Amino acid sequence: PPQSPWDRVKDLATVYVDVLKDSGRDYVSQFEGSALGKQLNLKLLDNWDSVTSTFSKLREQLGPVTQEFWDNLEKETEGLRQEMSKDLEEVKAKVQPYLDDFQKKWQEEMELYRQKVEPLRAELQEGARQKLHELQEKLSPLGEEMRDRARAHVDALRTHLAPYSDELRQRLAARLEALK
Amino acid sequence: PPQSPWDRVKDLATVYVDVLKDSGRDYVSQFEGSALGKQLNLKLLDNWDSVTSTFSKLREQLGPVTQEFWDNLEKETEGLRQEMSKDLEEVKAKVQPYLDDFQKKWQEEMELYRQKVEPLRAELQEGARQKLHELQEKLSPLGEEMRDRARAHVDALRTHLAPYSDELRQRLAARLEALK
Repeated sequence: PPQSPWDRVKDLATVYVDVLKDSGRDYVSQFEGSALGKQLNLKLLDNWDSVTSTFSKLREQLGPVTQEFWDNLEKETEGLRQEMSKDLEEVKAKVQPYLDDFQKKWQEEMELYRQKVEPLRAELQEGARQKLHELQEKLSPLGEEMRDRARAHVDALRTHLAPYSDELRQRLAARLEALK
Repeated sequence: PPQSPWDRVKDLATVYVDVLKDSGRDYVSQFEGSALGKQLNLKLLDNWDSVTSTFSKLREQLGPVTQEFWDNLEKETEGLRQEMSKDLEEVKAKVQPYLDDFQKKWQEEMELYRQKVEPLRAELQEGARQKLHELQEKLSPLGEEMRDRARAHVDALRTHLAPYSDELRQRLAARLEALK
C-alpha cells in the first residue's frame, strides 16, 4: 500500500487553512463545556463543518498534477511554509476580535443567567440545609438508643443460645466417645 | 500432603452443633442488613463467636484416638448422622421461640423508629420537592431563551469566519498553482 502524495496538500490545508475554523470551534466548545453551558446541555456545533473540505476544494481546483509538481513542492516546502505562516497570522489577527467578542458575550450571557438562577437555588439549598440541621439533632439521641437496645437484644440472644449449643456439643462428644 | 482424619469430626461439629449459633448469627444479620438497620449502621456481631471452637473442644475432650476409632466412625457414620440429626431438631425446636421473638422484636423496634423519623423526613422531602417544582418553571423559559441566543451567537461566528477561511484557502491554492 503506497501513500498518496496529496497527503502533503492535505497537511497544508489543515495546518494553514482549517486551523482558523477549528479555533472557532474551540471557542464554542469552551462555551458548551462551561459549568453553566453544561447546565443548559448546549449542543451547538451541528452543521459547523461545511460539507466539502478545504482539501477537496484544493484538489478539485489544482486538478491532476505531475511528479514535477511533487518535486517542486518538496523543493519549495520550507519557503512556502514560511510565507503561508505569515498569511495565516495576518488573518488570525483580522479574526481575533470576533473570537474575543464571542467569548466575552457568552460569558456575559451565562453570568446574567447565573444571577437569575443561583440566588433562588442557593435559598432552597440553604433552607433545606437548615431544616435538615434541625432534624439530624432530633433523631440523634434516637439513634444511640436504638443501637444500645440492638446490642442488648443481640447479647441476650447470644446468651440464650449458649446452653443449647453446649448440649449439642455434649451429645456429639458422647456419641463419638462410644466409638472408642 | 495427607488430610487429617479429624476433618470428619470437624464436619460433624459444623453440621450438627455450630449450625445453631450460625442460624442465630443469620437472624442478627437480617437485622443489621435491613433497610433501617443499615440506616443506623448497626455492627452487632463482635464477640459473637466464642474463642474456642466446638471442634477444638471435641478434640480436646476425645483426646488422641487410634485407627480403630476412625474405622469405627466410618462404620457408624450413617447411623450417627441419623441420631445426631434428631437431637439437632429437638434442640432447634427448643430454641426457635427465642429466634422468633428476636426477629419480631427488632422489627418492632425498627417500625417504632420509622414512625418517629419517616414523617419528618417525608415532610422535608415534600416541601423541598414543592419548592423545586416552583423553580423548574421559572428557569424553564429562561433556558430555551439562552439556547436560542447561544445558537444565534454560534451561527454568527461561523458566518463571520467563513470569508477568512476562503481567503486562506485561496492564498494556498495560488501558491500551489505556482508549483506547476
